[PDB]
Amino acid sequence: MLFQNVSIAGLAHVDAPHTLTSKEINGRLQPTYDRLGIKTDVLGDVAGIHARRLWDQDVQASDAATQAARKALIDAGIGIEKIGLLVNTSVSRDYLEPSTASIVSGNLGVGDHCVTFDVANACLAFINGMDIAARMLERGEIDYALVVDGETANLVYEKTLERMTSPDVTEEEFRNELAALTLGCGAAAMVMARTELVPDAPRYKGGVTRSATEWNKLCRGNLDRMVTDTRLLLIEGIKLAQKTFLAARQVLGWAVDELDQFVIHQVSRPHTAAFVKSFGIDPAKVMTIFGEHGNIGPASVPIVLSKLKELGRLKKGDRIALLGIGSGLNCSMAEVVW
Repeated sequence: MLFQNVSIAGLAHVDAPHTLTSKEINGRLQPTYDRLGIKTDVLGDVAGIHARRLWDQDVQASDAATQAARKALIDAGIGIEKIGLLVNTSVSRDYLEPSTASIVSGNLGVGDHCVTFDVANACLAFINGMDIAARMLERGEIDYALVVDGETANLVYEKTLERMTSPDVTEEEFRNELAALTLGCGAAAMVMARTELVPDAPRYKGGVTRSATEWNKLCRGNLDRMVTDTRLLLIEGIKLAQKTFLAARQVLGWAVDELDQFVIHQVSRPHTAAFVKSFGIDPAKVMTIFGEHGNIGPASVPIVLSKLKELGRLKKGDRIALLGIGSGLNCSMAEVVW
């Protein structure tokens, strides 16, 4: 059941404007590192993150999704009146109600037939949103869909860092906060379309998903508290991808000589290194922005895809694997043929 008539008509990303160096952060962490007896630069020497970006101070996730969406429409050569679905896939959301998709829609000026809603699924939701749009397109219900994703980590830095002023932070608690200090701001959007409307545009085949929801307790995250079992996340994350790669061999025909680029959600330099080594992947076919942008959640995959496009690194016929292991645990692997 792969998709037959779904293409990618437009794709864009926004880099958030302010650079926050890990150096600056480390100056605020220093007293806590000292009190805990730790001398390792965990951000820069172990996670491999030297910088991440931040939005202006009162920017909303919907503002960033909206900008990306306007650039993707330009890329696609169409106006908003053609869009019949807009799905927001972000972890960052403006409010409980209405949906972030509603706000982005209203900002852009969609017409009264456009269907909107948010989807949420940790760092895989952008792929989920693609698949949801692809089924509507494949069926003929609509001609073009937007999938949008703006992520803001500003508040995470403000709260997380302000917790450091505290004599009270334990090592277990600090170790979770360091993980929050790998997150970054950014946004992306993609216009998907029925293939016949955009001949020669990249084609979206769809993909495969496996899950291990028995492991849903391995992490828990709010703005107030993040708890994780990073040992088992790694161990069970990798077993889940093994299983999911086997599904993609069977359904997509994936094999290492067949894949031109891997566009992978990333959590840290050493995690991505372990993954690449465990699967015999050529690190040159794995673009990374983690060093300068951190982890932008579910936006990471389309931002990397968009950066490959804009560098001219994608050629007609290139087989591109989109993939991620998200908390849940879930793993999705999908293919684009450029």
